Amino acid sequence: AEDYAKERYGISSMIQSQEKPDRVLVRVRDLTIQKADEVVWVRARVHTSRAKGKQCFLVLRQQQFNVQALVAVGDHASKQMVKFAANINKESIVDVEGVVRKVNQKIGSCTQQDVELHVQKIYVISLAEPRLPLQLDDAVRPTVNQDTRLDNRVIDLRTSTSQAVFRLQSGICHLFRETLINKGFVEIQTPKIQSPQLYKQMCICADFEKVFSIGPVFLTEFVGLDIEMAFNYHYHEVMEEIADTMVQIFKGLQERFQTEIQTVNKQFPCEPFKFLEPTLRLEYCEALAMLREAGVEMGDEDDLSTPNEKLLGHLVKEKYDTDFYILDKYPLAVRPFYTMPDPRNPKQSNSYDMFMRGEEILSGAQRIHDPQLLTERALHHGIDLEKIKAYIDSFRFGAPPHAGGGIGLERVTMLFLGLHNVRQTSMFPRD
Amino acid sequence: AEDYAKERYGISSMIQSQEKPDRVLVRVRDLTIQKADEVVWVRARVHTSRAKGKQCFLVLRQQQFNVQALVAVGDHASKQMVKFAANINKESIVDVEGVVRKVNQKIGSCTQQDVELHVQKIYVISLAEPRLPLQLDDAVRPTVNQDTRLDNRVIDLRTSTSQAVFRLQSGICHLFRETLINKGFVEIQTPKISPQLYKQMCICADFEKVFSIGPVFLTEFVGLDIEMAFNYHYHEVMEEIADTMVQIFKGLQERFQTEIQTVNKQFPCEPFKFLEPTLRLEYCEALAMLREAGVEMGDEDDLSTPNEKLLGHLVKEKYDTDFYILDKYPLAVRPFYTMPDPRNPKQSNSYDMFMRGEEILSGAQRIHDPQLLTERALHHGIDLEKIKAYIDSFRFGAPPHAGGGIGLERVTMLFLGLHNVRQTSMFPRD
Repeated sequence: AEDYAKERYGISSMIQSQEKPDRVLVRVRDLTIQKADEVVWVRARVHTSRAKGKQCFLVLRQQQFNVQALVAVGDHASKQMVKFAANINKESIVDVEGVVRKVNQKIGSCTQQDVELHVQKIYVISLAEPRLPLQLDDAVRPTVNQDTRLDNRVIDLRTSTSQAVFRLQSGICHLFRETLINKGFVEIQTPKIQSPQLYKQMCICADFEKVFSIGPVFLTEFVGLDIEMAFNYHYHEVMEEIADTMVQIFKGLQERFQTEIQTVNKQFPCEPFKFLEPTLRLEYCEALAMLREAGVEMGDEDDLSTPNEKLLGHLVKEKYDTDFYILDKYPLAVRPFYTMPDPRNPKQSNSYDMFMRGEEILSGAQRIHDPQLLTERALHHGIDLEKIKAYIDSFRFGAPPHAGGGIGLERVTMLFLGLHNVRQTSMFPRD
Repeated sequence: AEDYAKERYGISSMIQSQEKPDRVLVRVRDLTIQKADEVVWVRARVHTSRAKGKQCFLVLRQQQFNVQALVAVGDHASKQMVKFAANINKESIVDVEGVVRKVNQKIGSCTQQDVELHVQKIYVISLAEPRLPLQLDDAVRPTVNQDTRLDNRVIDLRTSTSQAVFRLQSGICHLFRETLINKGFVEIQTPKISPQLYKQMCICADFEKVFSIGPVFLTEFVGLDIEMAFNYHYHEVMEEIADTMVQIFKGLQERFQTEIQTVNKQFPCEPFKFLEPTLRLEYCEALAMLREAGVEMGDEDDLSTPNEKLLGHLVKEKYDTDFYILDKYPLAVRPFYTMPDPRNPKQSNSYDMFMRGEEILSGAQRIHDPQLLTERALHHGIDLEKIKAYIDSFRFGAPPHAGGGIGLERVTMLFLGLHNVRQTSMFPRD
């Protein structure tokens, strides 16, 4: 009845844009010592809460960042307000007005360690229902299984790890596009109703020259970042561009996303990703030699098995101190019909895979731009020419020599951070 | 022994990466007066050619740009070489070596008008078959039907108009992402087995500012989508969306002028107009405007297409803009997730945006409250059972949020004043 702090708290009216307050909401991550003794408004989630005596301690979380808030009986809060605060369901969103105060000793369990928020006002703007299916702290500790997490995506995506993973994942897309655009590339929009490659090659035959696409690829669905490029005389022109683009991504991530890399590292310990400048390139023959030295028995025209890729990747990592490299000149026999044969060594092909942490992320080649040869290769592979006639015909009115290849975003995210399986890098996994 | 030019021209071996020549191939766009009297190597398409006497003129095309080249009996080329050049099938790709020469009359049929290429060497690196299904000059004149042009896509995409259209379209995507990212957005990848559900999940998962680009749906177009938590009023988002479009329009007009002109030539279009900041009109104001024009409309009626088109014309005449916002549509014509106006309950916190009198975006503040969402869903006669998981995502705290999306082809088409969306779709299927 009496309570003096009544106007300073509670659950507020649903936000329906009835007003535009004159008010600045500061980000948790900007609660530093620079703001000491300033009054601020903060919107955050109630991560957790504890109360004793005349005090309520809260952890206020904004994504990756979190801060301590204290509600204490005095000039601002009544004991009624303290109690209200202590009872706010976890994951509720609150608007808090408080003074930023320096603390004598660092608040070790928060990202904002040098200050705390002394609450003068606190309103629940969105009340969470009491039954949390998942606890955020559980979800991030190095227990919560694949199942509940995948069942409760909205909750799991809130964790500092999840935020880090997908913010970085968006960083990969951004970096890929920007690098490609600055190299003169044009983004294209492939339909899905005839796999991304057919269209990219069409665009090359249509004078596009440098193209990329980013989109669903398919009963599994994933996200492919695809490159196709006309070149002057040698496919190494394209191979090198692709490798350099990967390198710009790794550079950019380590320069701009260090905070998220360190966040994921806290849950899933991983050595920083290593790469050379320029990229290491090895020929198939050298790989065969290395594997044989390790006592692996392999034919000169065999494909690399997964276990052998992993070993070679370990060998390369030991020998060259790199997690990223290109393997070039695969046997023509293991590659797809549209693959250009090697002109010096006719057993081999103008084709390449690239690997991260000993796992294949890209499989490209110089394509065959000549109708006759393409047809000849297709015949050798037993392909019915009738069902690929439209594809072959697209090269008959002049086509430039070209090459390309693509990556899977989730895959590249998983390997860069050294995660357990792609599911850990798919926002909406199935299943 | 008659042909002195034998080594200078011919059909070259198939490019199979058998060599890395020390050779720089210069872009046709770079052939200018600045390069006069330089020897250069150029790779290009034989767009057209003509021959008489001791001379062969070719138009060498490298995408949007083209240059005139001259093979002529002299120190380098023989009669034989001239004859060979004269017989290269159109659309073949050639590697040409030649000197850049200042010409005194503008070569007004080319983009490179100040210079021509005096050929010293010419090789076909890719020989085109003889009978083209489609002539490129026909497909760009204010002639070729939509029909042969969809059958022979690879050829059609080659026209200076297709090049300009799709280069600019890629530029739209770029500017859309870039602006949003600078405003702090995160790109998300939504599955296709619509993005709205998923965008709202991310907002409920504390991502705050998400966008997605990808296929939308029995037709498929490309969607550029935004969703954004805000502080107190959905105008915070509406403004961010409108401003993103402003950044797109500006960047196109700054950086894609030659491609805008290329399309203008084939399909005349007044330059696209917009205000800074974006014009916003409320529903009531639009009704008043339409009534003055003699249209009869109920207060809670949805804007018909003919009525949008008229309204667009009216705002163009009065405010001099091709882009505007209409705010506060009636609640009854909007989707169940649309938040009602807290002040006028017949209206809603919803908006459409228009380019040249046609709708490109339809957004609202969404309902981030489980109870109200459910009510509203009931009102719309939706089975709560089949949207259960959607509602359930708002049960654990959600911020107030708004969003809206555009169609890429549609926005390209309306910016350029084009006739239909097929013109702006790279791979159409009827």
